[PDB]
Amino acid sequence: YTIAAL
Amino acid sequence: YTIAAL
Amino acid sequence: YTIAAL
Amino acid sequence: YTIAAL
Amino acid sequence: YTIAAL
Amino acid sequence: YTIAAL
Amino acid sequence: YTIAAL
Amino acid sequence: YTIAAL
Amino acid sequence: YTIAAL
Amino acid sequence: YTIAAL
Amino acid sequence: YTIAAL
Amino acid sequence: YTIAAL
Amino acid sequence: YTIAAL
Amino acid sequence: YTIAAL
Amino acid sequence: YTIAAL
Amino acid sequence: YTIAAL
Amino acid sequence: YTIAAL
Amino acid sequence: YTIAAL
Amino acid sequence: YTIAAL
Amino acid sequence: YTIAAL
Repeated sequence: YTIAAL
Repeated sequence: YTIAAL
Repeated sequence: YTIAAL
Repeated sequence: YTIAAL
Repeated sequence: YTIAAL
Repeated sequence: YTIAAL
Repeated sequence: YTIAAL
Repeated sequence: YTIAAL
Repeated sequence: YTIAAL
Repeated sequence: YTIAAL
Repeated sequence: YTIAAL
Repeated sequence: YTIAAL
Repeated sequence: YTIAAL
Repeated sequence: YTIAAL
Repeated sequence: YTIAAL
Repeated sequence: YTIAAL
Repeated sequence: YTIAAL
Repeated sequence: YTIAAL
Repeated sequence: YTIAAL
Repeated sequence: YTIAAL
């Protein structure tokens, strides 16, 4: 499970 | 910009 | 399950 | 497997 | 912008 | 910019 | 900006 | 489990 | 395995 | 800039 | 800025 | 377990 | 195994 | 700048 | 600034 | 267990 | 094994 | 600058 | 500034 | 084994 917020 | 992979 | 919001 | 290029 | 989910 | 990998 | 999750 | 906040 | 390049 | 690896 | 978690 | 705060 | 280069 | 490794 | 945790 | 504060 | 270079 | 190794 | 803990 | 060079 990967999450990225830019 | 948000991305999530489960 | 992948989700991306731009 | 998820890949995103911006 | 390219996205691929496998 | 935040990223988390589980 | 490139992100890949395997 | 890795998390980074910039 | 997650990799991100900004 | 904070990073944690568990 | 590059980050990889294995 | 490693943590770094800059 | 986590590696980050800034 | 603080770093801890356990 | 480079950090690696194994 | 190592800790350094700068 | 943790290594950081600033 | 403080460092402790246990 | 370099630090390594083994 | 810990080593730090400033």
